[PDB]
Amino acid sequence: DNSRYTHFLTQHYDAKPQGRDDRYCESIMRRRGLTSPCKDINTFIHGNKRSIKAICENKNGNPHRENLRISKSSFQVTTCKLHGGSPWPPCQYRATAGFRNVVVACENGLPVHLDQSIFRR
Repeated sequence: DNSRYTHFLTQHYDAKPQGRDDRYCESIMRRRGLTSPCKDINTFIHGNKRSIKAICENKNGNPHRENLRISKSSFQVTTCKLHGGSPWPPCQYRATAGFRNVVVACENGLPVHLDQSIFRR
């Protein structure tokens, strides 16, 4: 059952996004099913998917805290933060682009969870 990996990608992976502005966030959050209810904060990782999967190996990862893994490489990311307000659509978002390593949990060699705490900022 690779469903949690596929769900991780749905919630947290967008390969080649273009503009990573507020309108990007508002559109991707709708497209990926994160607006009913409005998710408060959600980060998308960009770039090549193999680099994300590799976090689960020694190839691109270190143990982190209790049961997480932190990547050795840095990734382009976009954090979408809800502006206001209501927990139901329409959901307004503010985008913050970044470039840093990421914290995941792995299961069966695949990333199945993103730790959002490092993107609360």
